[PDB]
Amino acid sequence: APVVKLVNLILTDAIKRKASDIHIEPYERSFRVRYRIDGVLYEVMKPPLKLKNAITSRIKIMAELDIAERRLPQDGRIKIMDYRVSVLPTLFGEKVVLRLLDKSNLQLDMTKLGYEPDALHYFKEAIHKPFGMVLVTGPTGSGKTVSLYSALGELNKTTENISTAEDPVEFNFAGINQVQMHEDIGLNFAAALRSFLRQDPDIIMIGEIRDFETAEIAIKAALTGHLVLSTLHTNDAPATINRLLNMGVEPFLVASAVNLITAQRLARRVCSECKQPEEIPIQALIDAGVSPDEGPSYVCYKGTGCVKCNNTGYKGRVGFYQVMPMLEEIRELILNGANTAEIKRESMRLGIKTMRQSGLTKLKEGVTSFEEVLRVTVADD
Amino acid sequence: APVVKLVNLILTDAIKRKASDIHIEPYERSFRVRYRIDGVLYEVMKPPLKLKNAITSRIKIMAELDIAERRLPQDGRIKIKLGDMDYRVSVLPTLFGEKVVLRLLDKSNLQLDMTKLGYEPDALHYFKEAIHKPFGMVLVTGPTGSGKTVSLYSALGELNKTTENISTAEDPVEFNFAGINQVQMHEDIGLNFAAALRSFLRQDPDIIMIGEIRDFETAEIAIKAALTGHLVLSTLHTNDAPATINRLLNMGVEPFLVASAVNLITAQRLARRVCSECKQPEEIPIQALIDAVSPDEGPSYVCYKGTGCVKCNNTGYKGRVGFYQVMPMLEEIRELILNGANTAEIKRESMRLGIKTMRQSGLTKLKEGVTSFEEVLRVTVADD
Amino acid sequence: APVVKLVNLILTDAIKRKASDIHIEPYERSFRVRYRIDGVLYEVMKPPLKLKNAITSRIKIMAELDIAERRLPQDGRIKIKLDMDYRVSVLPTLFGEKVVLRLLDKSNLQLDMTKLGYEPDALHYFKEAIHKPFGMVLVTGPTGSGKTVSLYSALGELNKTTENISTAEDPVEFNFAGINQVQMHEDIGLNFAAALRSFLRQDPDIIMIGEIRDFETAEIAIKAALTGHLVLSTLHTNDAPATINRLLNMGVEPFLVASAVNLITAQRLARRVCSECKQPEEIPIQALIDAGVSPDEGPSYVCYKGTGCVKCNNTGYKGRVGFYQVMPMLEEIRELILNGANTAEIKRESMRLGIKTMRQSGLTKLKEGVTSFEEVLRVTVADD
Amino acid sequence: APVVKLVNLILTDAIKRKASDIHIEPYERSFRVRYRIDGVLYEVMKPPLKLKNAITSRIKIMAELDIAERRLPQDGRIKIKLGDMDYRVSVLPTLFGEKVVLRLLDKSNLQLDMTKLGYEPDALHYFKEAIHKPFGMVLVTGPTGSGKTVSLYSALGELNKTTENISTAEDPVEFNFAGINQVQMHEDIGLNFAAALRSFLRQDPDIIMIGEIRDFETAEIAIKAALTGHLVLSTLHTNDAPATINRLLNMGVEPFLVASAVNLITAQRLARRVCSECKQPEEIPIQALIDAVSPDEGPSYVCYKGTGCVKCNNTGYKGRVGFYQVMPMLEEIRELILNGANTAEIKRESMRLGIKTMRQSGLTKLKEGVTSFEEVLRVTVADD
Ligand SMILES: Nc1ncnc2c1ncn2[C@@H]1O[C@H](COP(=O)(O)OP(=O)(O)O)[C@@H](O)[C@H]1O
Ligand SMILES: Nc1ncnc2c1ncn2[C@@H]1O[C@H](COP(=O)(O)OP(=O)(O)O)[C@@H](O)[C@H]1O
Ligand SMILES: [Mg+2]
Ligand SMILES: [Mg+2]
Ligand SMILES: [Zn+2]
Ligand SMILES: [Zn+2]
Ligand SMILES: [Zn+2]
Ligand SMILES: [Zn+2]
Repeated sequence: APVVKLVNLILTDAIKRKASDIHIEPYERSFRVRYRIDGVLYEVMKPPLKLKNAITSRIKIMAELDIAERRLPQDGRIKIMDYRVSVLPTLFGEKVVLRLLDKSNLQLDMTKLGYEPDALHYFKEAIHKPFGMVLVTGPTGSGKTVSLYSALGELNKTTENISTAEDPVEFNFAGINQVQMHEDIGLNFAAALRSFLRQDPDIIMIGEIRDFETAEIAIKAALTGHLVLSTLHTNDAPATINRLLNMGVEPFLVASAVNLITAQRLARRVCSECKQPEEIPIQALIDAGVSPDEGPSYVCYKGTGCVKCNNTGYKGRVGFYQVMPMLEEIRELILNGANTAEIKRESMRLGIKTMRQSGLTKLKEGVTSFEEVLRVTVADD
Repeated sequence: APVVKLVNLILTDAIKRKASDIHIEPYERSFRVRYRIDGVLYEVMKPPLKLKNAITSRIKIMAELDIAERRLPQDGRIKIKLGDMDYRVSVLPTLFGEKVVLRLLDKSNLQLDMTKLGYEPDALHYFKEAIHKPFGMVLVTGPTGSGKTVSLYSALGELNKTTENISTAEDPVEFNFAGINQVQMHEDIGLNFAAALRSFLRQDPDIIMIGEIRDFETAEIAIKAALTGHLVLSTLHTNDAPATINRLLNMGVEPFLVASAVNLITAQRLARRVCSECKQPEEIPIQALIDAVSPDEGPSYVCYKGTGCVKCNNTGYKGRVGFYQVMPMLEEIRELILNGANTAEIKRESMRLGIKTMRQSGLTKLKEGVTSFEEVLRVTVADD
Repeated sequence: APVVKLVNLILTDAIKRKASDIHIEPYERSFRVRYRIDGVLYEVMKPPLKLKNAITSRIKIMAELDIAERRLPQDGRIKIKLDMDYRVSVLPTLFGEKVVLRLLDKSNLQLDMTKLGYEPDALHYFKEAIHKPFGMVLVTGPTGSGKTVSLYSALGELNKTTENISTAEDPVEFNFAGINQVQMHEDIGLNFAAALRSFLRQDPDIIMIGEIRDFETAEIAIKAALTGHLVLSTLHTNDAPATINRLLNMGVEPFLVASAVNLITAQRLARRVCSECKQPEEIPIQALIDAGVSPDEGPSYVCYKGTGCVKCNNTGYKGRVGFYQVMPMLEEIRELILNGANTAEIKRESMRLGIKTMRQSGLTKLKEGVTSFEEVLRVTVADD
Repeated sequence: APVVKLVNLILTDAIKRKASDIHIEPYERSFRVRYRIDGVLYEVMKPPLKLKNAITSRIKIMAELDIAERRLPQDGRIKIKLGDMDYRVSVLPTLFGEKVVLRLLDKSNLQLDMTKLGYEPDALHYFKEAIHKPFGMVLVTGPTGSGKTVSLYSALGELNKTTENISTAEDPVEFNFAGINQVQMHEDIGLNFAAALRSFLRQDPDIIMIGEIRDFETAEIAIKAALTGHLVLSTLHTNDAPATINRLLNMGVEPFLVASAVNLITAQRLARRVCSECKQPEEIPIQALIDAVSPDEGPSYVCYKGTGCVKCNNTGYKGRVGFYQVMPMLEEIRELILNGANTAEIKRESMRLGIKTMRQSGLTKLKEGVTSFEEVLRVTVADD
């Protein structure tokens, strides 16, 4: 059947389009294909609804998945480019999602990630301190894994033992030993982490801590003399500090044993070809933004769209990073029971920028637009 | 199995008939199969008493009801093929038998428009401003038949866009939406709320919707979906917005987990609204009206009570106007769950912050003349 | 099968090579064996991936460990004869099981204090602390810094038929006749606190606890100190002065921190230059003066770097030595504790007194030609 | 069974010897049986290593210890026939064995006089006035070896009269009283705290005494005995007087049941008292002393610390002075358990009512010069 040609075309054009996700959704009256491009969905196709069972069925064949059951979700992988395949039992048919993991495009360069020079310096200084904790925070898809893999990429050596427990493992690294864990058999982050301490590790990587049990082991791994990398899901960088205390972690451990906390979120890049100045009133800029020391200097760009953009006005993505090293003063505020507003107050006062401030500086450089700054970052104060 | 074709024959006859209501209830002396047309009920069938147990058990199979317990009431719903059909079944143990009542459900004529749902303007501001975040979870609480599903569809219809992946899991789906991913689950095959969530997280959802969380297994990974960077919509049956926090804590969810995850709790209940034509002013002692209310605005209240007409069938009301309590989660409320909390003290905090509770909502609808004091006192507990 | 010979070869070459740790790690493409030698990892092997499942599998047999599960971590001990015994940790890596073997050398325990690189002046203080009838002496540093070597040597230093000495370790890394050693297991309900509570009921003279992780053990241990017992323990901190502040941050009141502790030491390890190939390296005096040394005698310094040789397998370094700061408490430091001084102030006075920093211990060791300049800069942190 | 006659031979030799302390502890290389005479310890025996497990297990049979767990510490006591003898046993798991320590118990020289026990005059008023009612229950809380049994004997010796039936159940009986009915229970035969109470209620007791209530089964019928019209005396191991109420509520006892039944909770702990001859004034910053104390009376404190002599064996203390917190149950406290309660809020209420807590008690004994700041900080948590 021609159906073979179509399934490959959907996967081939998704790679051509640099989409990070593929969606095949049947509906009652409709059938649609969506590509997610720079975190945003666009519908690239309308294949005929007669074929809905044929198009999905072969993708399960490629995944070595059972075609016989349409009533239940199924999961798997496909290597061709390689994709994580997720199947779901919608009322009107099965919806298939293919989420690509691109091995070659992973940057693995920190200067290339949009880190500001000062922020990069704190992060680099933080990761090479032995016996410390690095927390990378943000929502899903904010670049935590990309940032963290670059950190693991920056230090890898024959001289050190690096051990990682991830759920799932996003990419295979030579030289770094990765554990994939699934809870149904009893492997949790804590159990894998306790196993790590008996292996004589140097560097320890754990994807996230949702639990006090895992949190306590990981903070104990920091004080033992190993560098431990992890993530947390939070509204801002400071709030991870107060959330650790809410996890039940004693203040002295939070202050003493963790070197750094970062927060990052992702905004789309303005197109290099189509960008043109937009005139945004300085008072809208100042109302959330910098006071008008910089106001005359700001030039804000937006793309009109072109063939390069597929008429979106945006091509690519850039990080907005807030990097908070743990200051002696931050340690004192933790030890004193300080609240979140005061912790951010001193952090800004002491010269480490916020996410809105870092994003807003990227706007002055012309990398991102103003509408993206307001869409992504949360208003400060 | 002629009783099977005859069991369906009763429902099809009730389709041809105008009756909205059907009753099979068994007796030892006789067997009553009844239809209610235009509110009056009539006996239809005197079918076999030997197949009475067989038929009643069969209709229980249609509803996903457990036959293993005949001693306790069981409620549910069914779908029938038509060119669609849906019924809601209510089963009660009888001394001589098991009664089964089927009440029609009309899924049409109910729209999504969020302006007409009756949210108070300040309340709609909180609900609408809460339902757009990249981060959060929303909970709509009330009894079955409170219009919770309609309120969430209104939020969904406003949230639905071609730029996002919005998926829903409910059992059944009340309405069919074009473009929203809907998974209807029946637990016999192993489709479950929890299983639906674990399937959602691998699909890259922008927005997850699941109808209610009845337990921890669903609540744990639902809250995890909220902290992941997604938006979560659900319902619970509880007394209030703060009562929702208490039940969440009793399920075993950690206190920081609740205060971090959900940015909204909104409870509502439907109440009969007085007739347009039959409403007449009814004087009430203002002190009693005051007792429920602000004494300053007390004398300005005139509450209307309907008498009856051919439109309302002498009920003295017409439609349904809901009373809403919407509780965004404030930093103040956030600090109270984390420093330790009590249902009453959370009620006090939200109520001093300017968040209006159900009773005061029904009162404003009382002053406006939409409802009556009788109905407000029925559907709402006294705050003080 | 050759697997037997190959496994023994991996282990026997580890003993000849004086490695601290053995790693057999499978990957997707390559396969590797690593030895840790003098705190630094070097890969000595590339066995074929066909034997990878066999190589791990036989080691499990040697450990009396279950072959049936390849999906879970396993731990155990192995004793073999040429006799050597060391532990095993197995982990389920994506492409296979990685096995780590960490050598515990039975007859190689140092047992001598001067042999560890203690400063002549520092050693007197350490001995003075451990021979007092009451109070606690704390030795701090990261993992692998030799705290266990120092503590076992201290218990070795004073042991007598006249005293009952009791130690709680997790795990015990060596068995000594005359000292009664219990290996602690937390899963069975035995913690440091629970083990310590029994110790106070056993009528000890001197008590050893591996580390204090929290207040619960800290309070019990400090109360044992004031009882008339000498208690040996460790804490994880950056240096000796900060250990005082770590106790206070745990919630111990200042008066007990001053009164109940005799001394605090911190120590770390730097690699030792080759006996054969060592040669002078030229370090500019201004770079060394700004950090390494105050601007007196700096011109005289002779800095070494090894060229590498067959003795070192061209690493330039053979063996390692400790850098020690040993700080008994003078009344002036005790007075600052009682006055609420911060860490810098205690560090200022600790430095102002006879007490040498960790950099100072390394820099004196560099002048003797024992260690290089790169090692002194790599391990200890600059004091100001 | 020659090891049995030899096991007793060790204890009898320790009787002929002056040693207060015996240690069997096993080793793999050797076997150490040690006695401690005049505080110095000496190795006595090098008995068979083959019977080491046999002997150690046998001494565990003497103590009512469970042999089924060798992996965890077990503590207890034994009696020996002499013309009486009693020992307290402490068992600890060892890597190579199980250590057993026996420490002598001298039951003589401790009298009942209630004036010399050291209850503060206002505290003794509450305790003595509480221990006579026809209705109530008394609870004396503290750690093992706090003199709880001695305090209750003092109350008993004052309560004992020929006009009343006073019965006691404890395991073992510390002292033998003439005229008091004493039942010593060992749970193997089925004598139990609960069984002893059900036997008491049928005997028409005026006063019931039972040593501690470890569970609900005893607590339920103990409280019932208090409401019956009788007087109940017991102990618990807890942190404080209010902490006792919290544990009682956690056992499942209803809140009205606690507030109705117990009219007293008194916690105490023994602390070393400074030497008479060796006490010298030791100046302490009054602000720190103040921090623990009333700032008005702060400058008037002079606290004494002992140095050493031949009498105290250079310990710097001599005797034991207990710190007492006695908490009669006030109507104010009564209303707080019934309206809902918190450990901290009960502490606040009793402390504003004029009831003095442990810390302030130790401070008055500090100002009087009986004890020292070091000891007070060891045995008492800071109230504020
Ligand atoms: N600085 C950057 N420049 C370009 N692309 C980026 C940058 N940071 C992140 N991305 C893109 O965003 C995605 C981040 O996803 P990922 O980090 O895996 O999510 P998570 O961190 O939640 O696991 C990646 O696919 C990557 O291509
Ligand atoms: N002064 C020293 N000289 C030689 N080797 C040492 C010295 N200190 C530590 N080591 C090495 O360190 C290892 C033990 O480290 P350990 O004392 O267990 O550190 P930790 O107390 O952090 O666990 C031993 O194998 C020993 O070879
Ligand atoms: Mg990830
Ligand atoms: Mg150790
Ligand atoms: Zn363009
Ligand atoms: Zn009407
Ligand atoms: Zn060499
Ligand atoms: Zn003395």
